[PDB]
Amino acid sequence: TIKEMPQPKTFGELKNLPLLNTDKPVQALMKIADELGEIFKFEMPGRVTRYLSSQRLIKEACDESRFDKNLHQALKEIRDFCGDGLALVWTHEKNWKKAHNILLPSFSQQAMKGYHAMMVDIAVQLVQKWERLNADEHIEVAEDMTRLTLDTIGLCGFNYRFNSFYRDQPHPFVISMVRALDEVMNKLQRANPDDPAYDENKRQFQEDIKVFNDLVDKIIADRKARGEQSDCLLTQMLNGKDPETGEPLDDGNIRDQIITFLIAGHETLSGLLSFALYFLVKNPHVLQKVAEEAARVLVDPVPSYKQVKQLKYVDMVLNEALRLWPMSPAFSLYAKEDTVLGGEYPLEKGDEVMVLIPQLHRDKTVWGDDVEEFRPERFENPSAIPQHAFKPFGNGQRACIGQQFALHEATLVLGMMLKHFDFEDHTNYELDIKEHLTLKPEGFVVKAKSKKIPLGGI
Amino acid sequence: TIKEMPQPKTFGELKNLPLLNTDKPVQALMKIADELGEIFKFEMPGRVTRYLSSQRLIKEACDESRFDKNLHQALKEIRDFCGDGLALVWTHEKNWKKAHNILLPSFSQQAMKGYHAMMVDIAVQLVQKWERLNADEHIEVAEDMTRLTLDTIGLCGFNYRFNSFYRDQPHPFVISMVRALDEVMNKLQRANPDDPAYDENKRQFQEDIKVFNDLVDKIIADRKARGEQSDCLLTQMLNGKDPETGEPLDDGNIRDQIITFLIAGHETLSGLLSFALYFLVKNPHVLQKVAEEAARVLVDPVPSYKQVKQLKYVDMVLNEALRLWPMSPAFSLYAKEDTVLGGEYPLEKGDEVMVLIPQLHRDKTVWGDDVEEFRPERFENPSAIPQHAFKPFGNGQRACIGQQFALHEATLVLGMMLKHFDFEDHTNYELDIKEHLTLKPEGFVVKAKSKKIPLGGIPSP
Ligand code: HEM
Ligand code: HEM
Repeated sequence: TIKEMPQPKTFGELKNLPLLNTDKPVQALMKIADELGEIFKFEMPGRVTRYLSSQRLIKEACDESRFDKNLHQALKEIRDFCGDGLALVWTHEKNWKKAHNILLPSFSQQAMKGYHAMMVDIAVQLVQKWERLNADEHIEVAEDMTRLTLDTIGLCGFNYRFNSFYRDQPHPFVISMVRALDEVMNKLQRANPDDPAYDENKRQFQEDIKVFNDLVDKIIADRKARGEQSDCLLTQMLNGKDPETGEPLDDGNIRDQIITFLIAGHETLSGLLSFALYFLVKNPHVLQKVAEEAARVLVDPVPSYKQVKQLKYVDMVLNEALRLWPMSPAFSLYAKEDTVLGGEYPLEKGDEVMVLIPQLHRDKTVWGDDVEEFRPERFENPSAIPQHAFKPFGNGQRACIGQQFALHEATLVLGMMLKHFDFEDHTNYELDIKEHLTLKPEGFVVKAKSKKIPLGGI
Repeated sequence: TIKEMPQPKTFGELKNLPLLNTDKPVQALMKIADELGEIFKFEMPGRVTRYLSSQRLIKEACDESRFDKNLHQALKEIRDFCGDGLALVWTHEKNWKKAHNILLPSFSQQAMKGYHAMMVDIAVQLVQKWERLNADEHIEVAEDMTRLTLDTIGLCGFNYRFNSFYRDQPHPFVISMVRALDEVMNKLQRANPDDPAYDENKRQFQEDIKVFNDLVDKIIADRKARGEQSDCLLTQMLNGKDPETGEPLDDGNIRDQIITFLIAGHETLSGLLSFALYFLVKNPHVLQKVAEEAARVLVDPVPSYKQVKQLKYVDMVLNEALRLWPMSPAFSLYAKEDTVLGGEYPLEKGDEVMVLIPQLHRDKTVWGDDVEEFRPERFENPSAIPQHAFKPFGNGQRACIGQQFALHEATLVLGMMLKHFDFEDHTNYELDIKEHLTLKPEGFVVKAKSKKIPLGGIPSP
């Protein structure tokens, strides 16, 4: 038969694998999408998927009656150290429904008002650290952003202080996480994954796993020393039952959820803050306008929940940064039944289809011709944006459970940053997106001149 | 009645050296003083000195008309990396008078009121660090005190942020300083100092010196980026003239003073704070009384200058810690002319005599029979203390120029510590005084339970 979809160059038994022989496979796939079109087939030894890049097809892919969430190989390999976490379970397994019903109350607006204080604590830590630098000292943006987001997720969801700011080096948990992610990404490119030559790598992987487990233990132990304090994730994990089955999460599942949320609740958020600061220093008029909104809204020494909710331009800037470079850049789906996507591409039952979020966010037929320009004003009227054209947090019931958490924290931190400092791109930094499955700017450095605004104690 | 001076066992060409083959030489000399008496002679290859331990002889040694400050071998070896600092120059030389007249205004009571804000800044940093610990986490006392004192001396005297709290490891300057000081202390005890086996050590020494110089440069550079701000010691060093000779300090002398003050204004102070906290956790009733006085006086979120000056019991505790274990434990003097010490020991022109401060502070004929007891109340009436019986900061013109600085900083920090926390000796720590020329407790760890008292803000301009 005649195929209906384009497909890039195959290399024999290696299929399309040699096309991802880079450190930036997501950007390589973005280039392939630029070449072939909205949808194209991609074959690797043992698996076949179809990459979607246009709103026309993705709005049908998000129809939960026709497609459901699939665990692409990256997630299946993350399961080795995250277990059956909330993000690594099929939508139809008991683990997902149980954990979802148990953990969803932890992200209500009341829990947001609760986490606000600790978020402000870590934000104050970051601002003070930047204030206490000497002259002619720069800021390693990604590093301090990871410090802040890790401390925040820890303190807010587990009442545990990582104290990343009291370390001149990255936290060991962060380093082990990055090593594990790099190992997963490399394992995805191995023709013969059971080759003995990879044994060394595998061994190192286990060491990283050890680190993770150790941290979990301490967190659990620390709880037993303090007790139930905030209505955090840990309280609901330990003392929480399913309103349907009446069962609480077992101990192994609790450990899995702990590692999963620790990893998820800080890496992508770090990427978001770094990208936002990059675009702000690269568009001076937007920088000035957001600084004006920050100085206008944030009037108290410490910002309040309502003040963060009134930072509309900060939210628009964050959403535009999410648009241009979604930190979690893709998600996979499978067809529940045979269907015809877009009325032009037939799909069988169980076929794999992956959404290339940056190319969806660059669909000119929906966004315009200025897709590559950082213009947050395009989020002025939220209803003017067509359906399913902006999907940085997933879709449907399997969407990011901490979307409100992440947006609130990032808004607060960026507001305080632009209130208390004025930033300078002292190097003319050329963007370089490093990939550990997720995207993050590497080498981004700026200088900050304090606006000398007092930061009191509350 | 001319007596013959005692002397411990001699070992041939090594003289009394084999008695000091320890890492705690000051404590060994204290034991020798307990055995032999008020005065005893001590010979090392190439040098001879006489150790004094009684108020009767030390009050004559502090007679500036008969004796002047001598640079003992420890200071001559410190000069290798501190240069001709204020503490390392003879009293009669032009360098000391010039540098003294230039730098003395930096320690007036007005300059203290100025430094108070930055002191409170670093103190808030320390308290915040301790509040943010998890349960079942102990406190490395000496490490955090060194953090605080280094950050404070930097911020106050050079407007430079070391940010010792943003490092889980000791600052590299502190590590190089401790290694150089241990090298001086060990070099003073080496039978064969030119033996090839020690060559490596010497090499390491030089590397440390590099570090020092590098830091100095940064400080200078940082000033040129900011300008004359807090009118610190650096302002007086660079833009300061002698009210007598009209000369400003040259550049090499400025670097020497920078390194000298950076080391002096924090090492001994770290030791003082560590010792005081030790004595407080080992005498719970004194701890409670000082905590109560702290809660009475410090009522604002951040303490003020007057509030620090109203903490008399904290000052008495600091002074008792200074008495029992003076962080700088000795100083040397030489006889201007031939004289008769105590009416019993003849001294020639230029003979060396060193004051053993801990034994002076343990002279029962002046302090009582409880010299070994931690009783700060003995500093209630300051006029009740006899003359020349308490010399933790030196004597005469060559006394500690930053004594007010050290006492104010230590009082403020200890007051805030005892206001915001309750301490627990969770290990029943057995005292161990580590010596790198200075004295400081090593291995001291405690736990802190917060009283959950709020802390205020600071502008940080
Ligand atoms: C800018 C920041 C973030 C971005 C772009 C992002 C993106 C995403 C995406 C695309 C998914 C869906 C993956 C899929 O369907 O295969 C997802 C799910 C998820 N996110 Fe995030 N996320 C962010 C921050 C966070 C934070 C702060 C948390 C904190 C708890 C979090 C926790 C989760 C979890 C647990 C899931 C899986 C939930 C489920 O499937 O039931 N994420 N996120
Ligand atoms: C508990 C803390 C301290 C103790 C026990 C202490 C002890 C001493 C002693 C015993 C001397 C006399 C040395 C001798 O006569 O050979 C001295 C001198 C000196 N100290 Fe301190 N000190 C302390 C803190 C400080 C501080 C905070 C500074 C800040 C600058 C400082 C700087 C100096 C200087 C420059 C001299 C030499 C002054 C001169 O000779 O004109 N010290 N100190």
